Amino acid sequence: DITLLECVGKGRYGEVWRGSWQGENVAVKIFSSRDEKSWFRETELYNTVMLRHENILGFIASDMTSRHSSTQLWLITHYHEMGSLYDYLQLTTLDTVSCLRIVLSIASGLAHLHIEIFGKPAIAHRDLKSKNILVKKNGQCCIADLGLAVMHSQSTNQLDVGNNPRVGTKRYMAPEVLDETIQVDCFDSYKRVDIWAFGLVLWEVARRMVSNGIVEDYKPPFYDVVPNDPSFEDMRKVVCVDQQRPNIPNRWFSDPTLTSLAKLMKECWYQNPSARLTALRIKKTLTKID
Amino acid sequence: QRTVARDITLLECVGKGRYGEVWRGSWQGENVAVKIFSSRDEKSWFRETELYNTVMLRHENILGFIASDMTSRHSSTQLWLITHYHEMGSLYDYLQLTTLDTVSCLRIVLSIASGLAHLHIEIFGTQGKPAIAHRDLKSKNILVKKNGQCCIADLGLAVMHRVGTKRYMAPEVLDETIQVDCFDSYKRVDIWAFGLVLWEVARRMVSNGIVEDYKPPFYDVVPNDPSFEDMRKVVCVDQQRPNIPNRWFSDPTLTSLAKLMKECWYQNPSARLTALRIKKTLTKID
Ligand SMILES: COc1cc(-c2cncc(-c3ccc(C4CCN(C)CC4)cc3)c2C)cc(OC)c1OC
Ligand SMILES: COc1cc(-c2cncc(-c3ccc(C4CCN(C)CC4)cc3)c2C)cc(OC)c1OC
Ligand SMILES: COc1cc(-c2cncc(-c3ccc(C4CCN(C)CC4)cc3)c2C)cc(OC)c1OC
Ligand SMILES: COc1cc(-c2cncc(-c3ccc(C4CCN(C)CC4)cc3)c2C)cc(OC)c1OC
Repeated sequence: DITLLECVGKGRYGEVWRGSWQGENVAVKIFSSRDEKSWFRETELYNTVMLRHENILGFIASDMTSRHSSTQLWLITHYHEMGSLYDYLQLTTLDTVSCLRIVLSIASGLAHLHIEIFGKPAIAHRDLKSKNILVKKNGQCCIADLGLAVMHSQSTNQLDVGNNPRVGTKRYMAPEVLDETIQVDCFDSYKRVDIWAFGLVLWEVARRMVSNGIVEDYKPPFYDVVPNDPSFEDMRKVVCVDQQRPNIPNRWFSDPTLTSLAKLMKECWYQNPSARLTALRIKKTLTKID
Repeated sequence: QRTVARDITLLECVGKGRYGEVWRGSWQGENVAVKIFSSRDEKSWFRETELYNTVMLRHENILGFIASDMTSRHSSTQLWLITHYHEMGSLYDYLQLTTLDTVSCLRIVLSIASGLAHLHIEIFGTQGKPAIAHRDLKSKNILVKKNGQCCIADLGLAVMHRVGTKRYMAPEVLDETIQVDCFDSYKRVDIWAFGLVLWEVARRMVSNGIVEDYKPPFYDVVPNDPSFEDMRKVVCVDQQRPNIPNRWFSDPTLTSLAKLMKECWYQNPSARLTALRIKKTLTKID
């Protein structure tokens, strides 16, 4: 039995509800009929028992229901009342400890996705962004929305790109996604798209960390250089034509933590995808930063 | 706000196999059938789910879809398919202990042909559908409804435009000559299997006080759980086909059905009747 209590999000994706189940809050996503291939892909990903991780949104159930010509598509997960990282960063500043806890937790989730377990295939997310990261009461985050994920098994030489014509959130798309030169039959290509997007999320978080009494306001990546509601071509212009990267506020260079983070986000943003850091290397670097 | 009642009471197990189990269940005011998949057969749940996420099939001669459910457990994933419940059970079951008259035999086989033609046909536009081949048609995958018509079940191996049951495999599957890049190839494999089902049913139709006992196709030439090689020798090398008893040739309906089944069993897949032509032929019998 589930009771739908309130809508906590509505968009082109569908809707998410806070519900009650066995006396616990749960999140219930009802997909738009336009996004049925995301529902199925997310269901394929959550079939993997060894996907479970403290920094990946926890799955409870997936349903496809129908009577007559009407179909409903449901995903039920754990509920995080603090909401997404995008929501959280607009109303909170961070100290060093909280900033590093958040970004290490995301690195930990992403390295868990990317690294094959011999089981869980290697997984690239393809739509990493601050709205797809939830904040937990322990100060860590978990990564959500596996509808665009790609899976790879090294042991069997199999690449499963799925069938979904959805593309990533335009603001977070890597240069090779925006210029459509990405190597679509290469698993490493998709991991390197995630690394680009992770760099952008690092920047979004680091802006909110106070140093020397200074903090930046929350802004999304490329807020200063594209229109509101940027198109694919708007993003291609700034990233591929103009070679734009998010600006590093000069106040960061007075703080050792933010100086380390600036270095790390620049190594996520090389135009050459093979130059970018791995998720494991980011996790190891953040583990060593204080 | 909205209560989403998902509790299904599993009341009795009506099937157990390598596939997993089927249960009669209760949801609210509907009996439902619940297929709980074995780990062995997880791909069948994914394929049927992917198909129903692509096209919501609705046809009187297709087992009615209700839900696909995936539930997280401590150490495993539980996969359920929920459908309409047909208390009379499978055609295989039904033919063991029931004989048929002319009307009941024709109603059964025309309903199966109707369901199969619906799968096979591509319909264009909104409320259309891709062409579908079943790939495991047999009497255990057909349910009997109270109104005398049947419905086709189990789209776990279906293809849209982990091998089928060996006893029902067409010669081109057994000799590995099937044109695997040609969608029509898969329709023609279903037609072969349909012809075998038509033979199983026709045997149980009474004429002049005579009926055959229920037997499965090739019961007289292969063992139980026949091997791939056993089937290939019968169907491909020796080119055997099920026996038509002499008593059929005294009955106009069984004479017509014998001709139909032989046009489903040509070695050359492209010579076989289409499901639509089978329907037309069946509507002109009696
Ligand atoms: C999955 O299966 C079963 C489901 C249900 C069921 C329960 N609540 C609500 C609904 C429903 C209401 C309204 C719409 C539409 C109406 C028109 N437009 C506005 C789009 C929305 C759709 C669906 C249903 C269909 C009942 C069943 O049996 C009686 C089911 O079968 C077991
Ligand atoms: C990203 O993706 C998925 C997310 C979730 C999910 C899980 N816990 C909590 C939430 C949430 C709750 C509340 C808010 C607040 C934020 C501030 N604002 C002013 C009011 C609303 C935001 C977010 C969500 C959205 C579930 C999903 O599936 C069931 C997701 O899809 C995989
Ligand atoms: C998640 O899981 C299961 C759900 C159900 C089920 C139970 N009550 C009501 C529903 C329902 C149907 C349809 C709508 C429509 C209403 C109008 N429109 C604008 C959008 C949505 C709402 C609610 C469902 C789908 C049954 C199950 O089993 C038979 C489920 O488990 C497989
Ligand atoms: C072929 O495959 C599927 C079949 C079904 C299904 C649907 N209605 C009814 C049944 C059934 C009910 C009752 C009896 C017995 C019980 C009492 N008596 C001793 C003889 C009759 C047998 C069978 C089934 C098995 C559901 C499925 O999925 C949920 C199937 O898989 C796609």
